[PDB]
Amino acid sequence: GLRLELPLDRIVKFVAVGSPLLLMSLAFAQEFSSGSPISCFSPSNFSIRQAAYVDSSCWDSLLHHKKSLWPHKALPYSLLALALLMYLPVLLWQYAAVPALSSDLLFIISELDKSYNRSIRLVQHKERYFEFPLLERYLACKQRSHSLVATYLLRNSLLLIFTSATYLYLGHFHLDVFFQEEFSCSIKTGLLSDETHVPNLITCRLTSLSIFQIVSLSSVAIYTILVPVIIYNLTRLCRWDKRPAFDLLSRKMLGCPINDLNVILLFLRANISELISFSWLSVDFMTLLAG
Repeated sequence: GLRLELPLDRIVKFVAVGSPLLLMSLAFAQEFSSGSPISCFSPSNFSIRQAAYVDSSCWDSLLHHKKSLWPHKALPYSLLALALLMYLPVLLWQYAAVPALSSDLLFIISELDKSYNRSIRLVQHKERYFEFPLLERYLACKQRSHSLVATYLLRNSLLLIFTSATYLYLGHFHLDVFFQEEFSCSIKTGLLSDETHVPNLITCRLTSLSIFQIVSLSSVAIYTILVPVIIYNLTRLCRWDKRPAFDLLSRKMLGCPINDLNVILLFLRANISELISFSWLSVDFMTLLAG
């Protein structure tokens, strides 16, 4: 029943994955309802099937003559790609960091409990500093590594990079097609030319500009909101974490803070409820700890 993810990262992943899916569903469920996502004012003597042909041709082309409006067609697929892009760092953390850290937390929790139990017999009263050789050798070995701190940094770095990519994509493509609801589509380009019945230019109107605007604005707003929490999570480990065995923990509590020790200390602090935290909530001393 161990908890292997910080509470903030859980809600960050949930929001970042869920929101593009919700926006994509809000766009799929409207164009199926309204029918065609584009209308065209065909001439009066175009019967019925020719009007449908004009509609389909202008929707397929999507090129304003008098310049290109391709983002309208590729909205839900581009939104769906964002879901996979957000889900990739979660998969990386799931399949690259949690197996080692799970064992590293279980072992340290068990031996911390054992050390507390051993110190209990000393409480009811110095062969204590050397009494835990494992807690010094193992912790010195892990402090010199750089194994999974890199993955923890790189997950948030990837999330920030993809957020920046979304910013660039939106601000470079969707901005130039705002407030553009109609365009002059043409079909007299290929073999249909040299045929006098069809007019030269046909006006057509997009029927889903509101969905486009709402999706763009909402996505920009939420991915703006989601940046400070990400940078806070990234910068959380930069400052040194401070709250018998805890004395030995504080003994090697110094130096550059970029190790594997900081992440396991953070996960230990976030999982303090597993071990006996009776004395943790009450922040002489031996008399109080006697009970």
